Amino acid sequence: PVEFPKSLRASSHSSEGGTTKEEDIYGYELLYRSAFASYIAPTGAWNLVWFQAADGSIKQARWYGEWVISTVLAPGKALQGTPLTALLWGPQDTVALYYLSPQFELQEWCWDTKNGADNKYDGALNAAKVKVAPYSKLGAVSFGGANLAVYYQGTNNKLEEYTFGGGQGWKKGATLPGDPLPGTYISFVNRNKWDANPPSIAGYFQTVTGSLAEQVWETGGWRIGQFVIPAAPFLTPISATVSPEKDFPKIHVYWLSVESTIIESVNWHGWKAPKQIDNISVVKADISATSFTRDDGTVDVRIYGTAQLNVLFERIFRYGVWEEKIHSISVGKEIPIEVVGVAAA
Amino acid sequence: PVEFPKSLRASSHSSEGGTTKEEDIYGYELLYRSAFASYIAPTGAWNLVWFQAADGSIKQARWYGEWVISTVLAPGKALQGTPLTALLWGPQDTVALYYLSPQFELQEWCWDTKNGADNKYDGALNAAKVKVAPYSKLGAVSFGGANLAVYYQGTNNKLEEYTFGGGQGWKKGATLPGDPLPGTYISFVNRNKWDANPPSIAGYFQTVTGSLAEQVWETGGWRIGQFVIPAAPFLTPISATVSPEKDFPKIHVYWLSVESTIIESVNWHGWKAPKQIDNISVVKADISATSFTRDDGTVDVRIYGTAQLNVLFERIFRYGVWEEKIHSISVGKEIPIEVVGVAA
Repeated sequence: PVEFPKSLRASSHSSEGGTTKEEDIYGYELLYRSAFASYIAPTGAWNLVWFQAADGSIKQARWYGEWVISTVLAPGKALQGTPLTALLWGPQDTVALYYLSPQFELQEWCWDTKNGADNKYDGALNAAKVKVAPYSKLGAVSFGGANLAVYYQGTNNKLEEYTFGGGQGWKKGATLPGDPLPGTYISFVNRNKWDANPPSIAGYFQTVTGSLAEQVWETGGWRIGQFVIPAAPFLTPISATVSPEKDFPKIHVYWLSVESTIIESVNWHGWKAPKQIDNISVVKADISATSFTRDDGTVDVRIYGTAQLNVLFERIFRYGVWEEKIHSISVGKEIPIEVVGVAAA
Repeated sequence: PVEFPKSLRASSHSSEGGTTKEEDIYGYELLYRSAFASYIAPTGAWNLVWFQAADGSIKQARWYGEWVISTVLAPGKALQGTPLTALLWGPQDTVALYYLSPQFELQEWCWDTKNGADNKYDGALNAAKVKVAPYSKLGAVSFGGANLAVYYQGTNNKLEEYTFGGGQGWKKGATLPGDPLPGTYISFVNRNKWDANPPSIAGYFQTVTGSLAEQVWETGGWRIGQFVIPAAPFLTPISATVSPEKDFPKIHVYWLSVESTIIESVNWHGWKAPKQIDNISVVKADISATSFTRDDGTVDVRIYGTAQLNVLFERIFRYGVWEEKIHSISVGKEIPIEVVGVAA
């Protein structure tokens, strides 16, 4: 069997007090510690998840009644272990998938999805040849009205912005304030794309002291936000998603504890205390959260990432509760492996 | 600060019962969870360590009185996160460093090191364009003064061999027995390297059940050896090294516990019980062990790998003791970070 810390739970069928003896799955055609990007329809009618297969290609899991796997980028397009971030924008409902080339340059893959047309093409960002820090993660937002911004880590480890729109094409944007941890995970969100207010953007990252910090863009520029987590695990995964709950924006920020359990912090008329959504240890690797508002004004959440041993999990927050059954989405060949909980010497 | 499990020790200066409050180093120009290959001179006079930088280049740490860092392969040559394995062989003390291309093909970098000559070139193995499983690790041994063998995982997840020598060039070798874990770490060693033909070769790997197993080559074929660890962490790093102690081969096999502490099992007139060499948690990532025999017939060991938070450590087994101070070898810019032990 494989050994696992007996005080940790490896899956939803682990014993209440920790792992004793169980069976878990190794999906070995999923890149170990793959990056993930995700987008659920505003109605919740379909899901999109992107990940990296073991052979380096970028693949897509699409849910519409059931999950269907396809390949969007052939091997050689993306860095082995590339970060991934995605958005949907524009007149033709264009999916934009951002990744890194093997030469650590920003890349963009586009897919218009309006009226069932499958037009897929490289975005203009590729031509800008933006070199980033080799360990840079990626975030991205649209501000509506053909404006985009990609967020990344520059070679001096500052968070950097690249903007698109206003008839300009892609241009270097601001250098964001703060002191980001080299290789920090990042996640940027549009705080209120639903209302008719001025745009408000927020980003979340880890600083050189290990704390979690927040970028806020309002009324003309970036400044350090009020969200502060004094201590977090080294290079913890970070993912944020926003949807309106009861007609007010609800920010969800997710990262991992020292047990590699997912911690949630919610902002809805103020920040709530961080709380663990479940006590199951995931693989310490990229997670991706997405959300939508139901007709009754409550916000569903989906979180994707890597669960033991190496499977793509889906965590479901639906009607105010995290559901106890955690699905896995098969992306290739799998083997089951016996797992035993083992204590310290 | 960054949070760390308080029941684990992150460094040699951690509290005896675990991490409380301490400062540790982040070397962010070392690829996070870099692969490592290593070689100490048979006399112990100098050391060679290879690793991958954050920018994807393959770099070299050379110790001769002090550590000196250089670049041996430019960015773009190696897969990001490539495995690494090395040997020294031949009349001209040639280093052969094996790695994967960005297209998951076996690659070889060569460096003659006899009489202070700096002759460096791509090896002929590159021309064979051997496609491997994308998560394959690498091992390699030389026997008989002019034979090489490279070990890797094929796309069907069997352990495979590619051979060089006998005036043949690089040829497909044996397919090894057993059911290797996909992406298993591997480490192959020559049991008695003084041109003993036929050779005796041993390899160590993790099976599809999570157990650790042993590959054995003797006249007549590869076979599954007697070394068995029934349970090990998923995709645990594995490294082996052999040197003669008191005129008999001493096999050292290293892997990680669930706490990411290094476990040692020695074969010297039979296998000894596995034992933890120290209780400091390393980063769960590739480790590389190398060894040499001293004048008094005892075997020194050096282990290289990633320590908290991201530094290249050197563990030293010298004159029968693992030394308490664990060095780190700086490979680029670093930042200090406060670390606090946390329970839940």
